[PDB]
Amino acid sequence: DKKTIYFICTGNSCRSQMAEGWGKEILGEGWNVYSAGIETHGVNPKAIEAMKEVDIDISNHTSDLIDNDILKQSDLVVTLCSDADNNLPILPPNVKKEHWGFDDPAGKEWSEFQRVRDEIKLAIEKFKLR
Ligand SMILES: [Cl-]
Ligand SMILES: [K+]
Repeated sequence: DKKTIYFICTGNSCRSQMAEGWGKEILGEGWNVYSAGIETHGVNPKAIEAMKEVDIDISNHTSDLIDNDILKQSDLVVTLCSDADNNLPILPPNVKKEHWGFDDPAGKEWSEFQRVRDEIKLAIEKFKLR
């Protein structure tokens, strides 16, 4: 019954972790939500803190490599970063792919972490109402 959305960004540390957090909160009733990257850089504490400000707990999340099994049965794969698409294999027709680009908040102002977090929320809300 539930469909599957896969948020992809190299590192699975910041943008994709926020997407997974918002995805579970907003899309949870009709979607299984996952996030991954071609390589793992660890869940950034600033991403955990950014989600904590808006009452979303992402402290139990893990920084995961892309899983072949989850990828093949995904209804929608969403790349969120500049090099994420280049690091994906050819996806079969049952899997849809979209690019929702967001700026990298790594090493930037706190207002930028908040902006990117909120832009991701807006994109996921727009997705739910398609
Ligand atoms: Cl990320
Ligand atoms: K993850």
